[PDB]
Amino acid sequence: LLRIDDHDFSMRPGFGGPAIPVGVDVQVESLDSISEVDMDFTMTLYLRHYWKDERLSFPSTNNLSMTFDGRLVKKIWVPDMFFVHSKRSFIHDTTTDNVMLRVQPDGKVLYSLRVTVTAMCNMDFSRFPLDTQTCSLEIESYAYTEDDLMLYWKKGNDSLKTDERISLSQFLIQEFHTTTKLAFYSSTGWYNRLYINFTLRRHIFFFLLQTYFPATLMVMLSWVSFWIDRRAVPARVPLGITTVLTMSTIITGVNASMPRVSYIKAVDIYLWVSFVFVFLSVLEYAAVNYLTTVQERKEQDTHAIDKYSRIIFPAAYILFNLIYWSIFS
Amino acid sequence: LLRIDDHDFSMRPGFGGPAIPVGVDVQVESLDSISEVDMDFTMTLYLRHYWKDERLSFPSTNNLSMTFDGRLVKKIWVPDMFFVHSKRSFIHDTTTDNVMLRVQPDGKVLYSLRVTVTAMCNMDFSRFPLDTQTCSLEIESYAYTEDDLMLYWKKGNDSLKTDERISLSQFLIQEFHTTTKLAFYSSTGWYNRLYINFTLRRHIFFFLLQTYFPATLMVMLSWVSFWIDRRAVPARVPLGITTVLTMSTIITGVNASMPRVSYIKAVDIYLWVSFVFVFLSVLEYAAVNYLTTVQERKEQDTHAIDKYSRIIFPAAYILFNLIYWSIFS
Amino acid sequence: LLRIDDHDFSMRPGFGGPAIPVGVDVQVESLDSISEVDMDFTMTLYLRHYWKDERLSFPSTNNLSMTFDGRLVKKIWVPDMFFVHSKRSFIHDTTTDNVMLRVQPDGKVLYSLRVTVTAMCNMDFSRFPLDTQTCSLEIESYAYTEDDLMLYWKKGNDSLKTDERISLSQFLIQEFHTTTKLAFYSSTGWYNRLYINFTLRRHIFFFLLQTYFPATLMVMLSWVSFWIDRRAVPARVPLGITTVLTMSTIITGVNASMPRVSYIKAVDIYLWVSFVFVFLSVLEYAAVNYLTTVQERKEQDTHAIDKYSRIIFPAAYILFNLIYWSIFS
Amino acid sequence: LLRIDDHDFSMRPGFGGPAIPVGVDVQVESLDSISEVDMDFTMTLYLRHYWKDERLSFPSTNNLSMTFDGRLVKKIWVPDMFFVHSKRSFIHDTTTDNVMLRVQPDGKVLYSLRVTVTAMCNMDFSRFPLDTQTCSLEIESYAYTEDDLMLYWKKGNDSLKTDERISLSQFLIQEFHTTTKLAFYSSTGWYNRLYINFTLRRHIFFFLLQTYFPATLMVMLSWVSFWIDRRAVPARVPLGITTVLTMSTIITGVNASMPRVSYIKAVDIYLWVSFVFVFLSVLEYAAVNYLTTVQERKEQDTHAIDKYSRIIFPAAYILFNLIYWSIFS
Amino acid sequence: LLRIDDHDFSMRPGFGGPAIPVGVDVQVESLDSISEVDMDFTMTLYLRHYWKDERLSFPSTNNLSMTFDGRLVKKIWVPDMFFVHSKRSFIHDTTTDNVMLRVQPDGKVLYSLRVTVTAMCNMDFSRFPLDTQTCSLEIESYAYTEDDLMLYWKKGNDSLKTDERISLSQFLIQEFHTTTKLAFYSSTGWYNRLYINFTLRRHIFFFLLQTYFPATLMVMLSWVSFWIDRRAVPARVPLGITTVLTMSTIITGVNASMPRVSYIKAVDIYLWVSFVFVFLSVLEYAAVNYLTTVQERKEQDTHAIDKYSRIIFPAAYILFNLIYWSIFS
Ligand SMILES: CCCCCCCCCC
Ligand SMILES: CCCCCCCCCC
Ligand SMILES: CCCCCCCCCC
Ligand SMILES: CCCCCCCCCC
Ligand SMILES: CCCCCCCCCC
Ligand SMILES: CCCCCCCC
Ligand SMILES: CCCCCCCC
Ligand SMILES: CCCCCCCC
Ligand SMILES: CCCCCCCC
Ligand SMILES: CCCCCCCC
Ligand SMILES: CCCCCCCC
Ligand SMILES: CCCCCCCC
Ligand SMILES: CCCCCCCC
Ligand SMILES: CCCCCCCC
Ligand SMILES: CCCCCCCC
Ligand SMILES: NC[C@@H](O)CC(=O)O
Ligand SMILES: NC[C@@H](O)CC(=O)O
Ligand SMILES: NC[C@@H](O)CC(=O)O
Ligand SMILES: NC[C@@H](O)CC(=O)O
Ligand SMILES: NC[C@@H](O)CC(=O)O
Ligand SMILES: CCCCCC
Ligand SMILES: CCCCCC
Ligand SMILES: CCCCCC
Ligand SMILES: CCCCCC
Ligand SMILES: CCCCCC
Ligand SMILES: CCCCCC
Ligand SMILES: CCCCCC
Ligand SMILES: CCCCCC
Ligand SMILES: CCCCCC
Ligand SMILES: CCCCCC
Ligand SMILES: [Cl-]
Ligand SMILES: [Cl-]
Repeated sequence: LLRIDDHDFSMRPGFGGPAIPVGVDVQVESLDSISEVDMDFTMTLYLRHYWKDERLSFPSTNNLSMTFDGRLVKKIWVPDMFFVHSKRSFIHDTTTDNVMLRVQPDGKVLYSLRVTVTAMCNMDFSRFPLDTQTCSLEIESYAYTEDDLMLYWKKGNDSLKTDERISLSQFLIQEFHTTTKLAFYSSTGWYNRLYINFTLRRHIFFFLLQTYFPATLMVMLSWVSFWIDRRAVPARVPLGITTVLTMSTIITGVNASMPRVSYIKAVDIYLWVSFVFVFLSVLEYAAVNYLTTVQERKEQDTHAIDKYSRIIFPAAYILFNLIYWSIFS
Repeated sequence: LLRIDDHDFSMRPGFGGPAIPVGVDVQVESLDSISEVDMDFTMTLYLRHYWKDERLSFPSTNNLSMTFDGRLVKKIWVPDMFFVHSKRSFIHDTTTDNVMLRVQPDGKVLYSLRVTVTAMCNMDFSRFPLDTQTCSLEIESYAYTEDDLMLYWKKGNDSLKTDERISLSQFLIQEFHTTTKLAFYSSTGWYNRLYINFTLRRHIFFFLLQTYFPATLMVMLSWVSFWIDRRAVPARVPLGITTVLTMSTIITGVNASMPRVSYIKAVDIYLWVSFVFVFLSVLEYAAVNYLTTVQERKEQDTHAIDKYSRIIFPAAYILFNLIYWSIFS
Repeated sequence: LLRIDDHDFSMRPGFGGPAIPVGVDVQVESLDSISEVDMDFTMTLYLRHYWKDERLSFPSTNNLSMTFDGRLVKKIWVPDMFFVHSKRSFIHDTTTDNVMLRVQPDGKVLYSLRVTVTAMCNMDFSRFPLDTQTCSLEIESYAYTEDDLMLYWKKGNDSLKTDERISLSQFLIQEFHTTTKLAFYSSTGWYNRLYINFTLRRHIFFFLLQTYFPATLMVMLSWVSFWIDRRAVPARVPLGITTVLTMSTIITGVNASMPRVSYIKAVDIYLWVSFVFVFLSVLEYAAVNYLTTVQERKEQDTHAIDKYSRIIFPAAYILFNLIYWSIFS
Repeated sequence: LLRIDDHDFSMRPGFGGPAIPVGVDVQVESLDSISEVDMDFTMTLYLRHYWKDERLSFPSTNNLSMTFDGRLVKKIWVPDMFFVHSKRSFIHDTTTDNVMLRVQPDGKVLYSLRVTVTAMCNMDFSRFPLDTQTCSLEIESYAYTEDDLMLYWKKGNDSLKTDERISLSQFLIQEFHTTTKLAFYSSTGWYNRLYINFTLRRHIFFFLLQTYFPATLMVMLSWVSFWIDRRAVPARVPLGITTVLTMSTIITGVNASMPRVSYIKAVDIYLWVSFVFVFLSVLEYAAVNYLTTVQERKEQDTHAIDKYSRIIFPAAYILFNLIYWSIFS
Repeated sequence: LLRIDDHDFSMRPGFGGPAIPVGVDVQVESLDSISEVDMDFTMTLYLRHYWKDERLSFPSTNNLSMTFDGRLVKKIWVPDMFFVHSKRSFIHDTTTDNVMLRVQPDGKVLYSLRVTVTAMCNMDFSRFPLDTQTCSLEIESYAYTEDDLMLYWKKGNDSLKTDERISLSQFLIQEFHTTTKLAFYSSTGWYNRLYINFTLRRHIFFFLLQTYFPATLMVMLSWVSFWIDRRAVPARVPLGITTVLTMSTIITGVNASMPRVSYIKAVDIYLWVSFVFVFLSVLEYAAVNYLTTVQERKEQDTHAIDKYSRIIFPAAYILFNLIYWSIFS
């Protein structure tokens, strides 16, 4: 039906003349995973192309579109899109190549394929884990400059659809939209580039329950010492030491999961402030013990330091929490 | 025998006319693995197709079906099924492609292949680990709409068989069955979709023995303090502190295995209630020590608080367990 | 030499007539790994096929066998064996495909290839780690029923050889042998199936030294308490608590390595019995302390409980060990 | 257009005569990851080739360059570059091969491709983590010696461009530049080799906060003992022991992450010196207890050892830190 | 130039007559990694072949060798070497297949390729980590017996070269050399086999510092108890218990890294002897406490046991170390 043997498909339509326009639209099937250690995400989508080539015209009386097997895609000419700044990708091939080709009697062509991509995304963790991130996926032609191929969104802002099933267990997904920009390479020229943009927001419940509550409970345990007879030395000393030693484990367990950045995160501040709060309660009792021994040496109830600590330590911690949650909201 | 050189197999049977019907049936060989962190499962199965094409007719006197090598599959026309919402898949190829082709003298065709698939499954962990999940595998044609191809289960509900060897170490598998539904894509049209459905139920014995028993034993250890002379301060203080510090480790060891969901699970409730039960026994003795020191200061047996705690703490824990196992059964 | 252009190799020898017999023999090169979490093993072997096809006859005066390059395998007809219930496999291809083809002047053919397979194996862990497992590898034709192809072991029981280098660090390997059985699929018919069977036995030394000895040592540490003055409360209390808290870690470290089965293993019994032995020694001293305080209240040496515990606890543990190693031998 | 059927492209241009010159230039897209355990890095780049072949001449009036599909690359002759000392690499192929071919009417050719490489890099950890590393990527022709192919940087030092987005979370990247050298293989001859060089510098903030601070805090905790009444034996003994036991965990947690080198690293020195500082404070109190018991035996305030330790231990640690940070800056 | 269309390259040179000799030589580029858990190593090398075939003769006046593209390798005949007892391998293919072909006017051929291999190696850990291992890589023809192909090292012992960059962070590499042996398969015949042999020696510094020193320090901590007043029960009891409990962690941390062998390693002996040394110091004080209580009961300084332990325990440990390092050197 299609006159495939007649023509040299190594050359584009309009070869030697003005640029060929090619339109694009997209449907996202899933957003698959995200990594902070590697700074990347994975996405699966359907991608579609539109153009006209009169070498693929055929006669009919119905003026309708026809579908063809799919093994003809490797005989005709086809555009050459690639994903910019991507780590890896593939096209699906079970039970056969997931490819579709439809042609109109005047030579208009529709071409579609299903693909999975993993792409680069630079992340900022200064407000972690109360953070927000923004991402994009880039599309461009490899071989043809804007003097030979013209690339655009087919229907404007309506060119992007999203599956209603899309979900991530740790993030809220929002603000899908599309943009365009021109790009330059020194050795080869100017190119059109298409963008798909979106925003992510992290859920905090896991981190409350797994980090912020136990640190608070250790701080509250250290306060119990102020309520115990100053004469019970082998009770008051280990009570403080054990809380110091636990707070160290919590600090280690948090930071072992993240990338080794060169700046402080919002969770680090909270944990290290709680550490100094616990550390100071040990020096307090050391002072009380020394001053009591001096009194014994002079001579040979509740001490004022205990009496004041019972008020001062909790008030200070409450002030710190008010400030912190005013800053990070 | 088969006139393969005579015809253009880029076009379907009945091209330009009414839709071709294609029937399907399936046998599941194994259900291979399941992930909560990734929310997916893996399955291996045999998949079969049935249709008629008169371009593949041949003469004989016996009216019987014949089997052909398998290298002819890439010369003739073949339907184009794909698995919807799937992460990855392949066809087996040792010692050769695991493919079968049988043809009748009137052009009826039987086509079979062996495949492994990994597929998406959304999971709810609010009753974990006493939870039940339901899953499905989706089948659809990539290129042809319901105006060109008609897809149906060959024998109705009898179209699905299951291997007697199928098993999972952590789940009971039940309720295999098949359904159909129509699907719409904005840019390309209407399609028939086939479903395979099943249900999973988790075994709880591992979690009893590995989580619920040790937390109970820590709670029962904290009660021993009420039976010890109030004068033995360096004994009664560490006995409580060490149980608090162990309960924290159990809490951490559980949640380090699961996805970071934004809601509380049924096991979290039990562990955090046990934590507060243990935490309170430390404040109890702090109160007894303070009140004894006040009595000493005034002046200068078993305390009522101990006497009452010996009854109140165990009764409250038993009430809590009755309620909990009434709710989660 | 071979008349390859003359014939249609899409059709088997004797197409349209009685079944073709095909003989098989095997040499195992290595048994590569085993997984309890995944319930599978990996094997590498050489696999050989024997049949006659008169379309491959050629003239000679010597009546001897000749070897051919190997690129002819994709032109002639070849049998279609696959491994049943397998997870994955491949054929080796460095520096070229590891394939061999030899032909006799009357058309007798010998065909060989090297392959690696990973296969399913259901395992029972009720006597773990003193357990024994049995495994098998299954071989069958994909497309041809017993009416068209007949599959058998070439030399009877002599058809299976094993490399003298085969070894596993954790198991003793024994009892290699071969069997045959007929198989039925509802939609497609009856098939011949060949089996390779073997047995595995686990070495226990690692588990003695890494699990059973330290649990025993914790139990023996708990007994030291009975030998210490009942007046040293802050010594006798932590001595018991610390052993409870260590035994919990041993229990956790064992079960974190295995699949989450729904039944008790032989190592679980030992560890949980040792746990209760240690748990009881804490209640013992609690009783002694309470009864001493009652005597003080009445009034205002070694206690009989200590005196009896010094005999009763070790005797009971020794009785338990005699029974256990009588049952699991 | 191009006379591809006319010529034998198994032979290079100028076959049997002087060497063909081939020029190269490069743009780096990303530096992807680095491993100390494996001693390697990963890089993604665009690579370009320039040469003339008169068998690819064609007539035109415009004297301009033309772009061709890309399926012609496997028909014509093309240079054979490989990456020396590399572990693995691939060329990107979605949605098609990422390859470009441009030709001028006189037969000048431009050839480009996108690739990812993982390459060997020998590392020195004697000043870890205050260390600096230098790396390079090597390029060479596989089959042709300098008598048949001549390989050079196209534009001198201007032949290397770098993407402005390039970043690593743990390193500062600096000093990109290019060099050339001749290489010899005994069996096959002399070859031209091109180099791409760069330098890396590690950020230290993570290691301060995660290793050096907690070790210092343990040392400062051990000093508190000198301020406590020498009569409180069950307080002063555990205070020292627990710090020894914590310092061991820090030492283990650091070295579990790195390769098992045969020499001491700069972080090892700090940690083991802090260990001996803590170890000595236990022997100190042992001495005080023994000497006090001797005084009791003779007979039957603050001891001079405590009085002097309160000054000597901190001064010594401060001297050690001054020296250390003078050496490692 | 080469008459490729004239001949049947499915047949070897001298087909039907005496065996063809094929010579080999090798250059090792890198030794990439080693695993004790899997018992294997990985190697990358260049491999070369030499033979004569008069079907590849061509006329010239210069009598020199010529290089050809590399796409002709799949048209001519080529030998069929494979690596015996190997787990996996591949040939490098970026930017093209890393293959070289050179031919002389009389039909002498040189063939080269670059490859990476992973190979089996049986290891003995009875003297671990002071152990020495020996390894080899095996080379053989798949399809042709010694009656049809003759395989030998081209230049004798000079056939093996090694890159000066080769290094491993944990081993000293020594004693590279080559051997030959004949091999028999029951079903198929006799074959020539080539060997590459080498030796490895482990560096011990990591294990000194990470295992042997801390165990010694725990033993020395247990001795401090003998220097403390026998009346300080809550000090002397935990001092011993905590060292027992730490030594258990060291024992576990070592053996969690290695394969689960059925025999004792040299490091196990040291650690378990140190364990009993620490265990005995607890029974010592238990005895002293009991005997003191008996003296109190009779009645109603330093004990001889302490006095003797202060000499006996260290002397015994020093004797043990002398013997151990005399045996394992
Ligand atoms: C880490 C040094 C701690 C010193 C404590 C001094 C207390 C003095 C009380 C007057
Ligand atoms: C965490 C603060 C604990 C305060 C305990 C107060 C006890 C008062 C007893 C009357
Ligand atoms: C967990 C509850 C423990 C109760 C101990 C009671 C001892 C009574 C001795 C007569
Ligand atoms: C590890 C041996 C410790 C010995 C301490 C001796 C102290 C003597 C004080 C005079
Ligand atoms: C594990 C049993 C320990 C028994 C200690 C007995 C000491 C007796 C001293 C005479
Ligand atoms: C102690 C944790 C407090 C968490 C407050 C969160 C406010 C949104
Ligand atoms: C940008 C630094 C914020 C630090 C705030 C500290 C709140 C107590
Ligand atoms: C302490 C755990 C109790 C578990 C009860 C389970 C009831 C089915
Ligand atoms: C849906 C919340 C259930 C909480 C029940 C608490 C049982 C003590
Ligand atoms: C305490 C462990 C005893 C192990 C006995 C094993 C008997 C074969
Ligand atoms: C099948 C259960 C065996 C339990 C034996 C217990 C031995 C003390
Ligand atoms: C206690 C850590 C001190 C770190 C000093 C770093 C100086 C650049
Ligand atoms: C090259 C060894 C440096 C050691 C310096 C020690 C500083 C206290
Ligand atoms: C305490 C460890 C001693 C190590 C001695 C090593 C002798 C080569
Ligand atoms: C082969 C056993 C060696 C054991 C030596 C023990 C040294 C104290
Ligand atoms: N469109 C991408 C190309 O320009 C990359 C390159 O070859 O420089
Ligand atoms: N049947 C799936 C296709 O419609 C996907 C698409 O190209 O939109
Ligand atoms: N021999 C295996 C086949 O029968 C599988 C199937 O297609 O049912
Ligand atoms: N240019 C690399 C080649 O020389 C490798 C080899 O075959 O020796
Ligand atoms: N040279 C290896 C072959 O003999 C393997 C086999 O087919 O037996
Ligand atoms: C940005 C610095 C914050 C530090 C608070 C301790
Ligand atoms: C004390 C916690 C209050 C924080 C409110 C955001
Ligand atoms: C759904 C909330 C339950 C919380 C019980 C503490
Ligand atoms: C106290 C446990 C009983 C729960 C019964 C389901
Ligand atoms: C099979 C049950 C055994 C349980 C022993 C405690
Ligand atoms: C007490 C251990 C003896 C067990 C013998 C099998
Ligand atoms: C290079 C040796 C340094 C050791 C310092 C303790
Ligand atoms: C005591 C820390 C000072 C180090 C300055 C580099
Ligand atoms: C080979 C046995 C050695 C055991 C030493 C305790
Ligand atoms: C006490 C350690 C000496 C060992 C010498 C090899
Ligand atoms: Cl005490
Ligand atoms: Cl204590």
